[PDB]
Amino acid sequence: EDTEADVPVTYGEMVLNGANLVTALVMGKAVRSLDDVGRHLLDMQEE
Amino acid sequence: EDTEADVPVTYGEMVLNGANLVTALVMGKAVRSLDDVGRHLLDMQEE
Repeated sequence: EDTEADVPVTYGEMVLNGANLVTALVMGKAVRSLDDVGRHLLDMQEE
Repeated sequence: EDTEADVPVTYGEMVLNGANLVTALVMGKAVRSLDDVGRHLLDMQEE
């Protein structure tokens, strides 16, 4: 026995807030964690 | 009634910038001027 004691965590989530809305009700594809990808898609081409 | 005044500049520009470009390759979606129509439809979302 290591112990009888545990440290879990609480929930995670994602809600359609920033541009995920616009990509769902105008476009069809809605990227999970879009804006962190969407910036970095504007970041890689200048490296 | 001759010699009028028109635009010499050829008519404007559509570029697939970060509004389009993110939606372009990731979902395959394209919206002409996604800037305002994303903005306005985010604001009418909050009325």
